[PDB]
Amino acid sequence: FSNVPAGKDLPQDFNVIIEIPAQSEPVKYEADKALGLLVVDRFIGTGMRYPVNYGFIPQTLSGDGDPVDVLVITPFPLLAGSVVRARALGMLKMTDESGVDAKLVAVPHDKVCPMTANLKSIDDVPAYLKDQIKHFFEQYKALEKGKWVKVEGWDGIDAAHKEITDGVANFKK
Amino acid sequence: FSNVPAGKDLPQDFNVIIEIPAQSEPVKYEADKALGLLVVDRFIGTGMRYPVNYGFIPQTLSGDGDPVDVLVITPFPLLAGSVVRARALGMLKMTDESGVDAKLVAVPHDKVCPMTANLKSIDDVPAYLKDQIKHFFEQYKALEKGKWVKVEGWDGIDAAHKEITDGVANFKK
Amino acid sequence: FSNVPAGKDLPQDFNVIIEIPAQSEPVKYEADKALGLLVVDRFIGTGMRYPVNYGFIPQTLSGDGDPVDVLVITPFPLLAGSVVRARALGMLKMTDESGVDAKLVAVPHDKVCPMTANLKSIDDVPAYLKDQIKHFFEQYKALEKGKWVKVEGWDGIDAAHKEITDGVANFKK
Amino acid sequence: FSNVPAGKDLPQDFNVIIEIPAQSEPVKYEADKALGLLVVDRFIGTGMRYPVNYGFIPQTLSGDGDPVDVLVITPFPLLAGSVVRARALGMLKMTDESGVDAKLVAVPHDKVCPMTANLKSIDDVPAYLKDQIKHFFEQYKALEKGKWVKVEGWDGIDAAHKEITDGVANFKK
Amino acid sequence: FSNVPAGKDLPQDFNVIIEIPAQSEPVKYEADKALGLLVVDRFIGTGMRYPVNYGFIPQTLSGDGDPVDVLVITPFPLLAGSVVRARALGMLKMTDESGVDAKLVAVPHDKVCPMTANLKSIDDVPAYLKDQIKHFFEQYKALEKGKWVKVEGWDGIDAAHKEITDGVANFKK
Amino acid sequence: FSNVPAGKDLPQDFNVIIEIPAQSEPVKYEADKALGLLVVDRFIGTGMRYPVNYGFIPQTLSGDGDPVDVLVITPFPLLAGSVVRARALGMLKMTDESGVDAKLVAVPHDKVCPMTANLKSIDDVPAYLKDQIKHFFEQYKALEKGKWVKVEGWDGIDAAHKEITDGVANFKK
Ligand SMILES: c1ccc(NCc2cccnc2)cc1
Ligand SMILES: c1ccc(NCc2cccnc2)cc1
Ligand SMILES: c1ccc(NCc2cccnc2)cc1
Ligand SMILES: c1ccc(NCc2cccnc2)cc1
Ligand SMILES: c1ccc(NCc2cccnc2)cc1
Ligand SMILES: c1ccc(NCc2cccnc2)cc1
Ligand SMILES: c1ccc(NCc2cccnc2)cc1
Ligand SMILES: c1ccc(NCc2cccnc2)cc1
Ligand SMILES: c1ccc(NCc2cccnc2)cc1
Repeated sequence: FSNVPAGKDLPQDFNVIIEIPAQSEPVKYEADKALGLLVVDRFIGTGMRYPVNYGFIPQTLSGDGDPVDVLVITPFPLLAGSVVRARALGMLKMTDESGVDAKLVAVPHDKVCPMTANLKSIDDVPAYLKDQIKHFFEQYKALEKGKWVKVEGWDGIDAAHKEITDGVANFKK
Repeated sequence: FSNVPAGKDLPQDFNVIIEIPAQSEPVKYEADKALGLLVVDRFIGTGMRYPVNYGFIPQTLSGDGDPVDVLVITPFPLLAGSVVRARALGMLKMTDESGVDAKLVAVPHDKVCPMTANLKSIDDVPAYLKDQIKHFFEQYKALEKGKWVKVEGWDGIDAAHKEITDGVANFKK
Repeated sequence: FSNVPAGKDLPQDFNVIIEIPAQSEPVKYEADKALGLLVVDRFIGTGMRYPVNYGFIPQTLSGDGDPVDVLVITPFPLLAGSVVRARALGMLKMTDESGVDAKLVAVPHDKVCPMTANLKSIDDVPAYLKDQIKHFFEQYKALEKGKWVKVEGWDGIDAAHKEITDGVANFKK
Repeated sequence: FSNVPAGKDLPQDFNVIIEIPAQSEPVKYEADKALGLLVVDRFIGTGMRYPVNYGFIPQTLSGDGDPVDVLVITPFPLLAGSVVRARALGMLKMTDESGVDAKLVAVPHDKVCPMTANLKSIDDVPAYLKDQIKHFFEQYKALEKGKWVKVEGWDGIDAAHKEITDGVANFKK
Repeated sequence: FSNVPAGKDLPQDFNVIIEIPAQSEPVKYEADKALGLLVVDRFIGTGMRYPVNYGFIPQTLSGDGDPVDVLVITPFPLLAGSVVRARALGMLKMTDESGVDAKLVAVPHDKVCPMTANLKSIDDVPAYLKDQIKHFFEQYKALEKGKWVKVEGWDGIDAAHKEITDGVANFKK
Repeated sequence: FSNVPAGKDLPQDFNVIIEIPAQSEPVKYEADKALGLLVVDRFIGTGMRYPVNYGFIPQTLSGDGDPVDVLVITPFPLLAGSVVRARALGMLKMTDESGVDAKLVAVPHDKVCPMTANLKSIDDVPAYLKDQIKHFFEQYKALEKGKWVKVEGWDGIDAAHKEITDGVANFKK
């Protein structure tokens, strides 16, 4: 993982390593860059499943000390541990008991997934799905004692790119 | 459906027709007794899945006008539309925007499922699972506008049997 | 099957009994109304899978002697043998070695599937999917000796409703 | 179930109602002809799965009091509760604690499944699979206390047809 | 694989790399530490599936020349090739045609899987499952000519830890 | 990937790294040898699935600049990213808009998969399957604008081995 480039053309053309496929059984994996393996992190107490694929941009460091994380919408779930070339639609702003958290929302490169080319920004994402994603983050850790998540709202591509820009910078010191 | 007996020996030995398997994709089916078919009722807005199998006791009529409904815990999900001989462990008491709702909690007959014979009452059901079920009912209809569910708590086998007793009585007028 | 109503309000509000779920393994089932069971019709030589759910309107008789058939787009595949309340978006016009064939394109009632409410007519169906459906019909029977299918194009809701109207009429003699 | 014909042309052209798909999770279902539903019979103690589809010929009565049962080899598992038009390859002779048991081995009609047309008799069935089936019957009930199964060997199409012939006769009194 | 630590705190807190998920299709994989890939070892003649997840402790060498192997009980199967932080419940003692074989029985760290925290020792593992595991090992290689497995019985956490202790020692020469 | 040997005994005994399992959802992955990861290449416009497992021989370079690719027939799909020891049955000759393309057809080593040992050459592969594979290649890229594939026919083990021989040579310069 630690040698996969952050992107062909940052911040708009970036790579995402998938950790949790959309609709997978409710087990959270986290990539160990140090090992090149997915690690079983948690069996989700609520047993709720990610509504979209979940992963990270390698060679990034967000303020929380982990890589920039990303939700990638696709017509079929992606393989855990695989890498996909992606583009941003925006971000979901949240705060939990430890501080700010933001998850980017992305889709594959148009050449990879023509099915998603019509999605130009976060607002093109179907209402039911944005609502579903918001609900997921608000509730999935409900049975993890000591934890809480509050969703603040959505932001656009600019904000997503800033997040990418900074994470790439921080990672290099 | 309308000719399947409520039970071999009511209220302790009863039958459950399965409508929604544990962990099935988030689509709610409802049996049409008049037709002998499962009907697509709703695509669940939250996309949350039933943590246990869900069905009903045929030839019962609860106060809400539908048959007595039941959660049936099994080691592998049951086939939608199949029937299972069951025994009660208790009930989950709830109220929603339309009034009282109670869902029985059951397991298969010991001869059918030896794996569940150790469960004698609701208290033997693992904490994580009862918590998971409570959370599911509190949140699954969160994105159905106009709807709400509040979970009151659990009750034992006596209460479950009363519910069966009355539903069987009401159904016969 | 033979007692399930064609629809609550024909031709715009109709019922579809599902025979083949979207993306199911490549085995064609056909409902036997006389028996109330799905019959294994054919293992598809090309092994191609239906890109959308496939079924029929009960109590209809199309000119080809079978019920009016329908493709039903949903976010998760529907259960074979289940029934869904649907509305039409249009039709796919085709001809095969035996004559005209038309398949309606439908989605569930808005109350059943909010995810599809945005689809008002055939033109709202994503390009990639219409193309995918056209390709499927043109090729799926490619390895059935003696058979061929040619796709003529799409038509709108009016045409779909006429097809429903006539099939309902014919079925009653 | 009780109205599905035993066959279009007995004993060589017969119908099989599927109860347990090949490779399904290890739950035994049994069709209730009286109800027209599949009943959960047993969660298999060994958790072993049927290596081929398992069902019965309707309107037959074998000496053991149940319908003639049949293993149906197909390239993809069949839907539980569906019906398939079949032809026999032979039988597996067995005895258990209750007496003789014989399971026919069948494949779909050549027009249904071209993939199986090459199988003319039991000897054309791959060695590994016959061995696998024999092992399954010898071991699957190993953890059902009081039960045992001994496999005697295989027999051909004649024997299979006799079994069909008699079961059809007995069923009619 | 060869750089994943044996454990955070040996022998009680160790790591397991998963090779075969619970209930996966009957194909045996073996991790190639030299390559960092899972290798297709065998299609199991009996077609029996592992009842629990199966893997190994990296950087261990058992007396048989392979790493210490482990069965890891979880509520949903784990991803092949993933790593899980685990704790031992005991061991299953066996002998096959090549000599002693022992498989540890483990569960994830309590923080990873709260669902398993109630299991303190091998005796807390449900009877049906221990029986199922014993049966699996006794029979799964039944159709591998030249091979046999005899199960001797179970042992506790002490024995499991000794096995870990020695394998870690041997691996380092 | 780049360190996995081409084979134990080239050209007849070789290794195949699997990229796309038989019957997987229609997403094309390509191994990045430089990274040791599978990359999402394309969501297949036709949504057609590989009828057999698809992968490549590592440390080979075909004339088209990519490694020698191989279809591997197995009784259950193989894990993406896994490696299997294989033997050739022949090849499928094709041309597309960019030039010659040939895909080898292989099965696992007899010791790995006894189920396939009966297949000695391409002609032993069932007709329906060869036809299915030919159809797949002729049609799967039908909705990739600018692309086309024409299937020329099949060739035997000699031709397959030549392809292996040359790819191994080219890779080493
Ligand atoms: C949540 C996550 C993924 C999907 N996938 C459906 C989809 C995506 C893109 C284009 N066409 C169809 C749906 C909901
Ligand atoms: C929710 C619903 C069903 C299960 N099934 C697991 C189970 C049930 C009974 C006995 N042994 C294992 C688990 C959670
Ligand atoms: C719901 C009901 C019972 C259980 N039983 C716990 C359990 C542990 C290990 C194996 N199998 C089962 C779990 C969920
Ligand atoms: C073909 C058939 C069904 C789908 N389902 C995806 C879908 C449908 C409706 C609304 N949102 C997402 C996609 C392609
Ligand atoms: C068929 C019909 C509608 C769609 N809707 C596109 C879509 C994008 C993202 C999430 N969900 C759905 C896709 C296929
Ligand atoms: C056991 C049961 C079914 C199968 N199906 C594979 C198969 C069957 C017929 C023709 N071609 C391939 C294999 C083993
Ligand atoms: C049961 C019956 C027939 C077969 N047929 C063998 C086979 C080889 C390659 C592809 N498809 C089928 C296998 C199992
Ligand atoms: C065999 C292997 C795993 C399971 N998983 C069920 C389970 C495990 C732990 C806690 N709750 C439920 C069951 C049997
Ligand atoms: C296409 C690809 C794989 C299969 N697998 C079935 C099979 C293979 C070998 C031996 N026995 C049965 C069938 C068609």
